[PDB]
Amino acid sequence: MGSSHHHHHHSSGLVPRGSHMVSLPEELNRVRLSRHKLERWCHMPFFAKTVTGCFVRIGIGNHNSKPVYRVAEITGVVETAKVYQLGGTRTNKGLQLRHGNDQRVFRLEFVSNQEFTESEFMKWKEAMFSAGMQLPTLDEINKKELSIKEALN
Repeated sequence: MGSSHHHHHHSSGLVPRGSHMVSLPEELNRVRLSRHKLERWCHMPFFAKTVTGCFVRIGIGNHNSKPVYRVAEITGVVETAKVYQLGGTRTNKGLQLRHGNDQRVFRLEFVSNQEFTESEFMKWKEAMFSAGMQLPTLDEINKKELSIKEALN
């Protein structure tokens, strides 16, 4: 039909249909994960795969003067040597978020629950651009948003 079996022969290639690239924070908002979602998936099984590729709204700089939030791509879940206090879950893990090429671990607690903006998107865009990394395609976004609904439901 559409998603029927696993079509995985992608070492490199040209994706059809969602062949264009995400240039809207809105599409990044459907694949956007908030800490609330992470919180509820915190106790769940291997969600790390599902969240990998999806984007989270992390705030870096949000503490001093202006609420600075940026788009960060989730690159897996790593463990921390110290469990933190979050909406009541207790977890010693984090995701490896990435802004362009900024691969860094952030705790669920630093994550936003608000929506993305053009300012945030463009800032991530400049990070990816400055990294030489390409923006994701709408196919990926589709696969992520679909994976999201399968994770929650």
